[PDB]
Amino acid sequence: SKGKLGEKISQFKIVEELKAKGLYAYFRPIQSKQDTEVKIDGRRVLMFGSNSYLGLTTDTRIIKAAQDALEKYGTGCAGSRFLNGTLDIHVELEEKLSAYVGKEAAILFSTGFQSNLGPLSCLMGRNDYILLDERDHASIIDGSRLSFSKVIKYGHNNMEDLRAKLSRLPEDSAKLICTDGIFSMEGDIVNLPELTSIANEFDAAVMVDDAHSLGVIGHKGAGTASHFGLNDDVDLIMGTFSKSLASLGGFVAGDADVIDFLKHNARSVMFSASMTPASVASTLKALEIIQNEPEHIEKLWKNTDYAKAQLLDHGFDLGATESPILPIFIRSNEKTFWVTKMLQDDGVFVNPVVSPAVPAEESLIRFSLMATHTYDQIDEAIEKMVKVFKQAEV
Amino acid sequence: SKGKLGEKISQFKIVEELKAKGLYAYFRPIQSKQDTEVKIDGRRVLMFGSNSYLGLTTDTRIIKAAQDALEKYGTGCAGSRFLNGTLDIHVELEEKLSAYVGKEAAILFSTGFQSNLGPLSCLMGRNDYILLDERDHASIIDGSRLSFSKVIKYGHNNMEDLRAKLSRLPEDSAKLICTDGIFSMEGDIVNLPELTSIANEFDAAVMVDDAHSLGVIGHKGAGTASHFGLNDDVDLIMGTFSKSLASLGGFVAGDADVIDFLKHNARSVMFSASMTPASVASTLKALEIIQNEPEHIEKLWKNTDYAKAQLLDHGFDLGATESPILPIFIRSNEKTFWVTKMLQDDGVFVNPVVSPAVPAEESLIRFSLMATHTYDQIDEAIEKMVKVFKQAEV
Ligand SMILES: Cc1ncc(COP(=O)(O)O)c(CN[C@](C)(CO)C(=O)O)c1O
Ligand SMILES: Cc1ncc(COP(=O)(O)O)c(CN[C@](C)(CO)C(=O)O)c1O
Repeated sequence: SKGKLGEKISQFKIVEELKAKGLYAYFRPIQSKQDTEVKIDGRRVLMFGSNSYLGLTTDTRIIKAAQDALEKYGTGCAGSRFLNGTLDIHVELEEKLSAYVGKEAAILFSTGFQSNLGPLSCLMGRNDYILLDERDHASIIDGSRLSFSKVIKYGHNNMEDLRAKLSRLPEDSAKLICTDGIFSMEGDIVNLPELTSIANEFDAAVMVDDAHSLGVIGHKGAGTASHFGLNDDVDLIMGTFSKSLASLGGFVAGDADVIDFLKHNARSVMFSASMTPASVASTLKALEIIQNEPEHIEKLWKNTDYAKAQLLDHGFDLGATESPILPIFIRSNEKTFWVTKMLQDDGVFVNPVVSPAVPAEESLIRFSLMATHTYDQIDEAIEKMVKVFKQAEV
Repeated sequence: SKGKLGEKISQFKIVEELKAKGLYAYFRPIQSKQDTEVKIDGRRVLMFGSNSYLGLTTDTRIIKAAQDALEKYGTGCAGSRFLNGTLDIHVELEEKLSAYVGKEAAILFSTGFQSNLGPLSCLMGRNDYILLDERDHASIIDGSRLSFSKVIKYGHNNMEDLRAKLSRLPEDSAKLICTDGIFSMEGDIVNLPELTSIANEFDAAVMVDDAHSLGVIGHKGAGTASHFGLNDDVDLIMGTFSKSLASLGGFVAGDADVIDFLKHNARSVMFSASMTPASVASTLKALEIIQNEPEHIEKLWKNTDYAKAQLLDHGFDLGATESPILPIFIRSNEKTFWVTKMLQDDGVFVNPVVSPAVPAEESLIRFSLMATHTYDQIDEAIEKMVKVFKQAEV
């Protein structure tokens, strides 16, 4: 029955208003492979809104690995890893990821989102505490909500606030600090040295979500702990397969005893179907390529350095990025929507960040680099971004 | 840091004890396609522990559709549907599913698990109520936890308890009842006529999770509402792609205004990468086959009726199944583990159900049928199940 339900959703008018004004640019239907140029409405559009940082979703070798796994293993495992859904290739990928991030063991999940829900839901219990950076990914907030522990947020990369909040807690409780490694909105990196120093002083567990770090920072792309040399001081490395690794799924890597506990207690692995064979094989081959062909991470960083320098030359106001995410401040929700749609209609795809996710005065567009971008594509996008910011009067 | 973390997991000894006794049968590593016979350790094993009810993960046409989508679209969309992750084929699948279950609109999720988290997390808020059957899937419990509403459980298929609990609630609040359609443990069907009668009397929203119903009950497999003719009285039909539909992902289907609210407010669709092209195409082709080739649902039911009658003839104690899930009571955790591993070593895969998921006296094995099973395979499994129950003394 719909009376009260109709009421609950009656106040949500922003999509109706964006569509009526001709500004709506969510769920844009792409007709081609994810690539530096995509087809939308039969038109070619430059993609600067992706998370495919190394451009590997189009690699013929990765496509072939996925097609070969469909031929051997079929379209799906039809159950949880716990029961009838484990393949020899799931276990191969866990071993390969464990070796990559320098940990004893790993457990896969069918999504990155589910990879955060697992450990955050089941390690800390009644009378325990989870400490979250206030800018942590939604999956981390939600995982922590699913725990039976007390969740405390600390100020973004604020080590005094983290120290103070931990200082207030009973000695006779378990603590877990969970942080993004690279934070996707502004593209900044966690202060892992000071966070891990604090963790060690309070005997708190440390988990890092490397969604945006894998294939980007660290030796051969191995992530945020690898970037700082702090493998030893991080208990759990979480990552996802949907960004650099060009696939779908995620993992948590850690000590064999912790991972064994997780794989038998995390509801998001016990009660959800396992990764498709095609996604296991695509992740396996992508991981091989990232490690063996250093040119991908190199070209991503050459594109990042070039685009950041060109943006600052043209006088764009950038956020404090340390990554291939270039946040360009606009500071008006209305202008952010207008700029996004005008760039779309001029053949440039960027991602808006608006209220209520951020204050209006901190609204921005995110311009993300891939290794496969050319300096010419970057120049064409920045040209068009100069023209639209002028027409919009920023 | 690991001190307190080491303590939190120190008491979890059941896996260490199962492995040491040679009884462990979780995460069994399959070396072949999910099929009526699988390869484990180079040995052939009969699969009666699957959710591939129509046996479609091996259909050459579905494999080919998935391989063709990899060729055209690559290995992954590399972002949320909300931003850069929507393909023309996502929208095609939403339209096809909406038509199938007789609803205005649908939104996909990258997992079934995530398809429950979306609506349950974001429709009911502060001062609202979610009513859950006590045997609801873990994904439904967790989705409801992620809401800011008051979650109330009612006795399993207990319509007096549901009526009473709803009667106690303020008139001036929104209510949502969420139920499995087929409940996977005992294989029983929700009393949808009485639940929807109660919902209509209290103006409560109704959501049904058709994970185990799609491709099983309803006209051409269209699910639990279709089974009862109650399309009109169910607000939201949720399903998954990982069972009959031989893939990975899920959906929620409903009125256009509700679905539009969900696709812009559900954290599990806004903040998680979209389904792989290979999984969209495999789901599309599987859905076409289920509707066009009625023989699959027919043979599933012929196998279900044959196996249930053979089991009852041999005097097995079955649960109150109305589905291709045949729950066989053992009523001892120790005997349940022993029976499961002895059947595994004799070439028969079944799924155990033990404490703490159920009371020891209600421990059982689940024996699940696929359309592709033969009467000879069924006879061989039941033969072996007679022998092992004898050796175990049940
Ligand atoms: C009733 C319902 N609802 C939702 C889901 C989640 O779907 P997903 O697996 O993510 O595609 C399951 C998964 N059920 C499985 C995986 C098999 O029954 C389990 O072991 O619990 C389920 O049984
Ligand atoms: C930091 C972190 N952690 C976990 C995830 C979940 O991974 P999954 O997408 O399920 O593979 C995301 C997804 N992030 C995306 C999808 C792209 O940034 C987003 O729009 O929020 C993420 O940014």
